[PDB]
Formats: sequence, structure tokens, C-alpha cells
Amino acid sequence: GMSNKFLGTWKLVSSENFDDYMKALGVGLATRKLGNLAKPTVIISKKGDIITIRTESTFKNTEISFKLGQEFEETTADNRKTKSIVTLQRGSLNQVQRWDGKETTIKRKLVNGQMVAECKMKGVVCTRIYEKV
Amino acid sequence: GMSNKFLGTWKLVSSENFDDYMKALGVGLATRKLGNLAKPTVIISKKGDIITIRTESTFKNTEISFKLGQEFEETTADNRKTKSIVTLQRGSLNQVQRWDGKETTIKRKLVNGQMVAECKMKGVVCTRIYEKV
Ligand SMILES: CCCCCCCCCCCCCCCC(=O)O
Ligand SMILES: CCCCCCCCCCCCCCCC(=O)O
Repeated sequence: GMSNKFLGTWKLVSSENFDDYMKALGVGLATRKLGNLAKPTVIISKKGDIITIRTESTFKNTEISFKLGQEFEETTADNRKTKSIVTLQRGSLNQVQRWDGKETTIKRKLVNGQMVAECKMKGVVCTRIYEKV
Repeated sequence: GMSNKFLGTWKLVSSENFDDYMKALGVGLATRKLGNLAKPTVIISKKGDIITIRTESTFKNTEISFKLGQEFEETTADNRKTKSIVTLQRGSLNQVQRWDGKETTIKRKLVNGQMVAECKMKGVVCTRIYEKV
């Protein structure tokens, strides 16, 4: 299953191309300005086979709890209501969100003890690096 | 998780567009002739969180065991070696197979107590209906 190395609290240390990723998602200007300034903490935990990913920022908090491979309802930081599925591929935690005939993916993997999140929407690709706290 | 109603032995009673589906997969003529004549039995079982799907036919037997949402190595009836993931979406068991930069999906759902498998490759769509034995 998901490596226990994912478990813990993670702080954003780098973000690249997040603005265009938010634009591709339909996020408006004022919201993107705050989104580009946020430095969220992401907390990954598990209880039995339920994994929880919580994101905390001054602007917005989000939380999802899920079992691998089982679709669930999600409300995103920009208030999309999506049907989402998290899978595990070569140790990477891959989240797909679907809504309104669209889809985006957020892939999280460990790289030299950092967690790297790659967000993709319509060919736009964002990379966010987190340091374990 | 997967409904217990999937569990059991299932016999093929109908197949539509399987030949074009096999063609889309790259299956040769002599093999497709046997594939179109086969009436496989599919046995679905589970042990803990490992689900097993076994297919039995005079021509070829196959078996996959997997956990939902976790990628695994699969060898298909036509001898493709794929990386596959089975997910659960609105009660449907959705299998994606990837190999050589290609992908196909086999979605299995229960319809009035029958199991219906829909196989899709490059816009070709096959429907196979099974009756519980
Ligand atoms: C989560 C930071 C708050 C920013 C609020 C702006 C709303 C748009 C963001 C939606 C997509 C969030 C992608 C986060 C991926 C990650 O975990 O690094
Ligand atoms: C499994 C039947 C034997 C036929 C052998 C021909 C090899 C090509 C078939 C590969 C795809 C099989 C799709 C089966 C979907 C289903 O479970 O109904």
C-alpha cells in the first residue's frame, strides 16, 4: 500500500507554474493572487485503510479521506465539487478529480525525502515541493 | 468496497463487437477466430482485500489478483504484459490496462443480476453479458 514515508506533516517550500494551473482550473484573479501567496501545510495520516490528506492555509483548508481505488466526493480548495479517485502507481499517490466533463490530476511522490506534487490540467503542469516538518 | 454480489461464477451468454475489440488490441486472425468462439466462465472471489478474477476457456485461462487502486502486473489472454489498475466507480469495477503507450479499459457492472462487461480500446466498444451460475 501507500508507503508510511508519506505519513506526517509537510510544508510547501517551492511552487512552479501554479498560477497557470489555477487559470486552467477556472480560478479567478483575486483568488489566484491569494493562492500564489499561500504556503500550505499538508498532513497525511491513515487509520486502517482510510488515508486522509489535510491541507491547511490561512486562505483555505481542505480535507479528503479515501480508500485507494474507490471513488469519493471531494470539495476542492477553489470550491469545485468533484468525483475523485486516488490510486498507487510505482509508489506514487495519484489523485484524479472529475467534474463537469473535465479532469485534473495531482500526483504525489517522494524524492530524496521531499514530497513532490505534480498538478496537471489540460497540458498545463505545476510542480510543488514539500519538506517534511 | 466491491459489492459481494460480484462474488461467484459467471458464464458468458452474449458478446457484441468482440472481434473489432480484439482487432484494436492487435490480436491476429486465427486467434480472433478462437476468441470469437470461446464462451468463458469468469470466477470472482476475494480473500481479505485481495480480489481475484479468473477467466476459464478451452483456449486460454487467465487470472489476476489485486487490491483496489494499486497497480499490478498482468498477463492478458492474448499475452500482453500490462500494468493494470482496478478501481470502483458507482459500484462498477473498472480495469485499466496499460502497455506500450496504449490503454484499454474493461468495466464490469451488475445489471438486473447479470454482469455486464464493457471493453473499450481506441473508441471501439465491446459488450459481454454474463449470467451467474
Ligand atoms: C491549497 C492552497 C490554497 C490556495 C487556494 C486557491 C484555490 C485554487 C487551488 C486548487 C488546487 C490546489 C492544488 C494543490 C496541490 C498540492 O497539494 O500541492
Ligand atoms: C478470454 C477469452 C479467450 C479469448 C482469447 C482471445 C485473446 C483476446 C482476448 C483479450 C481480451 C479479453 C477481454 C475479456 C473481457 C471479459 O471479461 O469479458
